[PDB]
Amino acid sequence: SEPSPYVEFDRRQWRALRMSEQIDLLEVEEVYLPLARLIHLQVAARQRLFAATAEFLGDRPVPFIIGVAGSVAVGKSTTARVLQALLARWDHHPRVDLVTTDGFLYPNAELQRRNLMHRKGFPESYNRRALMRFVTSVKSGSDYACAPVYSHLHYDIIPGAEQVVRHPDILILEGLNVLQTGPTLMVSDLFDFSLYVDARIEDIEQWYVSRFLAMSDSQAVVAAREIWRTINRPNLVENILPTRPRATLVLRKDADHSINRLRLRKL
Amino acid sequence: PSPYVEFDRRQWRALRRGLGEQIDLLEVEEVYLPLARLIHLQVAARQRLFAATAEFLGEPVPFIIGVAGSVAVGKSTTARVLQALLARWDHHPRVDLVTTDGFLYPNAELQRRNLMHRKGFPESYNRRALMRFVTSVKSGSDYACAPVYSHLHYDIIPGAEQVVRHPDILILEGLNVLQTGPTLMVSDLFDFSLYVDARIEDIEQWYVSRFLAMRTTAAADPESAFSDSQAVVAAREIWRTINRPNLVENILPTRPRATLVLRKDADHSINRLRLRKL
Repeated sequence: SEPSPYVEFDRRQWRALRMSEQIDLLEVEEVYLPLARLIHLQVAARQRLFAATAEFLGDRPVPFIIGVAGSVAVGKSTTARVLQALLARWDHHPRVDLVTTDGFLYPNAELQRRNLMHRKGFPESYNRRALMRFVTSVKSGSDYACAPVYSHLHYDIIPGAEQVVRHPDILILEGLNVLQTGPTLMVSDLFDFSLYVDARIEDIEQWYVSRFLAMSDSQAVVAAREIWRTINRPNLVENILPTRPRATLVLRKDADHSINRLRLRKL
Repeated sequence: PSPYVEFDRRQWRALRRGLGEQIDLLEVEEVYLPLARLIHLQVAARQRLFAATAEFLGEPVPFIIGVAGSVAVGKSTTARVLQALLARWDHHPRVDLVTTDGFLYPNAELQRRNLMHRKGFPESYNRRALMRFVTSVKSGSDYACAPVYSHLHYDIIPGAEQVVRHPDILILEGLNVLQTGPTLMVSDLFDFSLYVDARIEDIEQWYVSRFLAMRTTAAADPESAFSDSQAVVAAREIWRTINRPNLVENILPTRPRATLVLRKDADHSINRLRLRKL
C-alpha cells in the first residue's frame, strides 16, 4: 500500500453512492446526479472557509466557481449544461449560471492581425485579462457582470452580444483552456472545483469529425480531419492534457460516449 | 476588482523562546502572531471540507503550509517562527517543519547529470520522492521519513533522517515548492501558501551577507571557507549565475498563486502585505 492522491471508480462503484444532441438520461441518475450531491456538500463547506477570512478581517455568500475542461468535441458543453440543471434544483443554493470561455477568444479579425488563426483555441487565442477581470468581478460579489459570446455557426464572435451574470450562488466555467496555469495570476487559481472530461485521443477524432458534419457532404471530412491534426490534436497534447492531474474530478468517456472510469481527487 | 487585499504594517497590525541570526521580536506580535490567527481559523474550516468528501464517500487531515521565496530572503526563520506560534494553540499542536532542500539530489548525482550550475533549480530535486513523501503525510500515514541538507557541508547529509509523525499541521519550506507542471505537484497539495518577497538587487546584499557570515561566524569555528575579503567576488558570482536566475524564471512566476505575500524592506523590515481573499 503506497498512497495515491486519487480514488478511482467504475460506473457501478460510483453509482452506489446515491442518496436514495441527445443527453443519455440514464447517465444522469447514475453518474451526474451523484456528482451534483458531492458539489452541494462542498459548496456550503467552502462557504465556511471564505467566511473565516472574513471573520478574521472583521453581503450574500461568495460565488462557487466550477471549471470544466477537456478537448473540443469531448462533450464539455452538455456535461456542464446538465450540471447547471441538477445543481439549480437544490433551493439551498439556486441560480447556477454557465459561461463558455469561447466568448473570450479574440474575434477572428484580431487573430488575423496577430497571425494566430492556425493556433485558434490555443491559450494565445484568448483575452486572459478580459476573461479574468470578468471572473474576478463575479467572485468579488459584483452586482452584475457582462461576458461576450461565441458563434460556432458563424465561426467567430457575435459582435455586441452580451451574456449577463447577476451575482450567482454558483458559476460554471466551460472552456478548452481554463485549468491553465502561468506567470500571470490565472482563472485556474480561482476555481473551487475542477472537472476534466476525458477520452481517448485517436477516438475523439471520430467524435469531432461527427461534431463537424452534423452541425461538401462527403470527402470534406478530409478538411475536418486535417483541422484536427493541425489545430485541435495539438493544443490537447501540449496545453490541455497536462492540466488533467490538477483536476478535482476526471470523467473518462468510452468510445461510444459512455462513462466507465472516474478518478477523483480526495486530497 | 482585484483578487488581493494589500496592507501596510500599521493596517495589518490592527487585526490582533528561540533563536535564529536574530529574529526581531517586535515583528512577531505585529506581523506573525496575527498571521497565525488567520491560519488557525482556516485549519478548522478546511478540516470541515475534507470531512465533507469523507461524509460523501461514507465512512483529522494534515494542514499543509508551503513557504516560498528566493534563497537568503528569510524563508527558513519565517517558517521556523510560525512553527512556534501555531503549536501554541492546543486546539491543533504538533506543527512539523520540513525543508525541501533535503530533497535535492546529492552533489555526486548532480555531477553525473551535469546540473551543478543549475543547483536549486526545479531539475535539481527529487520530485517523486518529494511528493510520495508529501502525499504520504497528508494521507494520514502513521509516520514518514524525509532526508536532510547541509549548508555547512554544501550537500546532503547521508543517512540522516527527519521523521514526521502524523502532524496536525505541516510546514513546507523550499525554493521550488509553489511550482506547477505536467506531473501532479506538491503545489497542488498545499492548503495555504506563503511567499517571502523582497527587491532583487537588494536580496543580493543579504545573500552575500548570508554567505560570509556562516562561512565565518561559525565555519571558522570547527574548521573540520577560503578568503575573508574579495571572496565576495565568488559569492556575488554564484548569485549572477545560479540564484538570480531561478528567481526570475522559476520562483517569481509563482508569486501570484501564493495565499499570502510578505514584502520585506531593504533592512529586513516587512512593510507591505498582499493577501488573497478570493
